This record gives sequence, C-alpha cells and structure tokens, in this order.
Amino acid sequence: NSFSGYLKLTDNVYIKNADIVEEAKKVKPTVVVNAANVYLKHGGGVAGALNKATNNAMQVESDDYIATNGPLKVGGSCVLSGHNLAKHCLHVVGPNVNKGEDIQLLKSAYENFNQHEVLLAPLLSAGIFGADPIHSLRVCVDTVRTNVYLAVFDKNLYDKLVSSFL
Ligand SMILES: O=S1(=O)CCC[C@@](O)(CNc2ncnc3[nH]ccc23)C1
Ligand SMILES: [Cl-]
Repeated sequence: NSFSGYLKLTDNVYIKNADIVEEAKKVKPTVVVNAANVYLKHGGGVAGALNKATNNAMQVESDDYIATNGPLKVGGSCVLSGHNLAKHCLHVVGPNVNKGEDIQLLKSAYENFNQHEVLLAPLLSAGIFGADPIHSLRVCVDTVRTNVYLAVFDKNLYDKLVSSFL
C-alpha cells in the first residue's frame, strides 16, 4: 500500500511520527479513525483537525447523525464519510480520563478496529483525552488484529513509544 515510513511493531501494527490529517490527505486510505467524543463535537485534537480539513463537512454530517441516532457510547463507534480525506471515517470514542471515564473501555474502543481490514488511526484516549500513550499503544497491540497504521503527532513521544516497546 501507499503507507510510507512506518516502523513495524508487530505482525499487524505499524507506527510513524506524523499528522494524521497529512497522512490521510496523501494516502487517501479506505478508513481513517477519528478520536471522537460521544456527541461527535469535533473541536480539537484529531477530531478538530480532521474536521477542519473537511471544511466543516464532517461536523455537518455528524450533527445529522446525532440528531437521528443520539450520542455514541464510550467505547463505541460509527462509520461515516471520509469526505476528502478517506473513503470512510470510523469515529471511535475512547474513554476520557479527565472526565473519570473507565480506562478499561479503551479495549472496547480498539475492538471497533477489528471490523476493518486496514486503518489509519491515532492512539485512542491519548492526547487531550488524558490517558497514557504508552498504555494506549499496548492496548492497541493486544486488541487490534487487523492492520493498523498509527500516526503519532509528537516526535518526542513517538521516540519514547518506540524505545520502550519490546
Ligand atoms: O500529543 S500526541 O502526539 C499524543 C498521542 C495522541 C495524539 O497523536 C493525538 N492527536 C493527533 N494525532 C495525530 N495527528 C494529529 N493531527 C492533529 C491532532 C493529531 C497527540
Ligand atoms: Cl490530541
């Protein structure tokens, strides 16, 4: 495939220091994962950045989804359009530790990835969602069985994740 410069961690997990928006724009993958919240309010982090790159079309689509279906569950997901970034966007809600949500729900969140053969994704629950990215990577490796290409925004963190992996 067109994913370039990823370090192989396991049979099915690959990692790169990259902005997921730029990776999506260049590769145009079948599935890009959004680090969503239950309301699909794409304000910041991965979600705000993906939505900005769609010129707010992701938010417009998401507001119609919520008006029809109500909020997602923490640990849940929905498939919506990938707009100009991907064929599909898989919106996945990891627990927000800053809100006291159960970190055990991170495994449930990653299980959604197993419904898709290949994904471009961030580390769920990390960044502004408050969880330890080292833990998020371990849960990913131990939960996802399909092929996942992880884009880590921060270089300092990327290097720490690689160095501490084996
Ligand atoms: O500070 S972090 O590296 C800690 C680990 C999770 C993060 O990677 C999640 N946020 C992003 N990841 C990838 N591309 C992105 N574009 C815009 C935001 C963004 C941020
Ligand atoms: Cl973030």
